[PDB]
Amino acid sequence: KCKYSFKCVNSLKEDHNQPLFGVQFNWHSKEGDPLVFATVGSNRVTLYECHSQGEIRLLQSYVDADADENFYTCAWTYDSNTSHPLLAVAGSRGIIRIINPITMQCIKHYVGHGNAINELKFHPRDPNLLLSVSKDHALRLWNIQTDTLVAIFGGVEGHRDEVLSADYDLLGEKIMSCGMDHSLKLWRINSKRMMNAIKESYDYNPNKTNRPFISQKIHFPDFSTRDIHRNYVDCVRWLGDLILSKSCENAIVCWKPGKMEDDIDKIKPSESNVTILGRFDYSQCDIWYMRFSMDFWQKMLALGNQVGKLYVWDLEVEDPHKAKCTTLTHHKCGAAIRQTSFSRDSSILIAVCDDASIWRWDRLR
Ligand SMILES: COc1ccc(CCN2CCC(Nc3nc4ccccc4n3Cc3ccc(F)cc3)CC2)cc1
Repeated sequence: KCKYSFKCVNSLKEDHNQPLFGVQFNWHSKEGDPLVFATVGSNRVTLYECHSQGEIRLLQSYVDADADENFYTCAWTYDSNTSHPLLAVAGSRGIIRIINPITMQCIKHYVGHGNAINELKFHPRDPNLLLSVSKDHALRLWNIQTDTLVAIFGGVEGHRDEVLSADYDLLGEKIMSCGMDHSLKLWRINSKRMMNAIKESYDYNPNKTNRPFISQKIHFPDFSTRDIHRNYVDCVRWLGDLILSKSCENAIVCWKPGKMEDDIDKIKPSESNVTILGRFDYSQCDIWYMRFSMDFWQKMLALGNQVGKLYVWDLEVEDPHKAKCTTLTHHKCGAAIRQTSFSRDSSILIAVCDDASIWRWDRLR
């Protein structure tokens, strides 16, 4: 048996009855402050608090003025200067909105992607750098302090189809992206070119020059493979220097570029080998856009499937690809679980569903 046990303590359904596509705990809150997570779906962004006796306390909602916006994803950050939390959301309109979670009002917004945005990620060491991933086949790195587009990752050897997912490594030196073209691509952002681009993006003063700020066009990833999956890749995360990624073949694959002994930071762009370490098998999760998540210290891996089962794997264990997961089911939870989120201390796991239901699972302590 997996050593991580959870009990379902609460559930609720949102009034709009549309699929909830994203859920994110805020990992930037004080160990003293209450645990807060956001859900997104329809034209709605909703905040909830977790409290004693399994309560899920509704805090506040944001409804977009555009009735036909469809939010797919959200990401937390904080303002460098005020230390106050900020929430980025985006979806089918390709517009990035920054919401003030205290007032739940839109502060500013970025247009630019020519199509839907499927994922948002904030740099783990610079909270002002937001990465967006788009159906126009590109990734974009924004500086939301100076409202500038730093770089566009796409072109000659960028993705050939819609990009679905991306993730920064531990320190934010590199990005792995993936999408409908079956490929996984690595983009290093600690190169001198990207370092200078990031620095220039901070020095940009509009009321001090008339020349617009030109984004760096990054056309060549630092590594690319289509040898991991045989179909689209709808989720990728770094596991240390290893990569976890999934397609619609009912497995998360753990792999790394190069040969097994090869250091990630010496992989050249022309590297043709990958090493598959193993896979996490499951069933009934072969529909498009089902995301997996890990806890802060990457001791646990969670994936929901299309009939409401929630798998949790212990990542600390020997022979982890052959170990049985914990399967969490509730007889009232039958809809597809789109994304899950662990609280900062791994005490809570929240799942959100295609029928607008939210499920709260508490780790037995
Ligand atoms: C917020 O800051 C932090 C700081 C640290 C961390 C932990 C990173 N973690 C990353 C994974 C590490 N395992 C690990 N590397 C390996 C390298 C080669 C071969 C096997 C390896 N295996 C074992 C393994 C392989 C596959 C698998 F599916 C499970 C285990 C162990 C360390 C998280 C957040």
